[PDB]
Amino acid sequence: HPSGIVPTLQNIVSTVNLDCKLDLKAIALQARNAEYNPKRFAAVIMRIREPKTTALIFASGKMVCTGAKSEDFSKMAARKYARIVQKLGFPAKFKDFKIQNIVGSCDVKFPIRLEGLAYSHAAFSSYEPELFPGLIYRMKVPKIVLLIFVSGKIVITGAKMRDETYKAFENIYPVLSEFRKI
DNA sequence: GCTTTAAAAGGGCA
DNA sequence: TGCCCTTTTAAAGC
Repeated sequence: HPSGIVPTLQNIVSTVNLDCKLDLKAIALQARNAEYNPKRFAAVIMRIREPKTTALIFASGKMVCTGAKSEDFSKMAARKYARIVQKLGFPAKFKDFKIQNIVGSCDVKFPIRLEGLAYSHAAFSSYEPELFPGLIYRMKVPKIVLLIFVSGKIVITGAKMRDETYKAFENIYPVLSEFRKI
């Protein structure tokens, strides 16, 4: 972090394979923290308080865990959901846990000339303020999307490893500085 | 409460 | 096919 700023992780999306068929209607009735409407979505939605997360549990045994603040917390929450399911009578395992997306944010503490930035990086930028206030920066190396705001606040998403989040930010920092709004 | 970004999982449907 | 279905999260401006 040569910039001296470390992006704060805000959301983690992970998946794990409980590796066994699940009866969603049965889980929905037995569990307390569950909501299920197959007419609306194919998953049983369940939430736990710590780590604060929301899981999407499918009949196939696959599961998505969202909302955690770190990879470890995401794994811890997913394991907690796996236990809830096991305790409900299913032979759940914890197969192929994988971090699918990491979302982070930081503040460079200086305003940015978005249009000027967008113009000099047309091949990576999308800036249509009338639709969304942030400039969409699609970085190719690492393959990460940064939402750059006039305030100097930045959102960095698309990473499967936190080093990608940090690297994309370090890569953008000198560009942000070049376009500092005086 | 909406807009925008990323990602995963599945059923529905044109 | 292809893509929305839903869920999470930050941001600024409407």
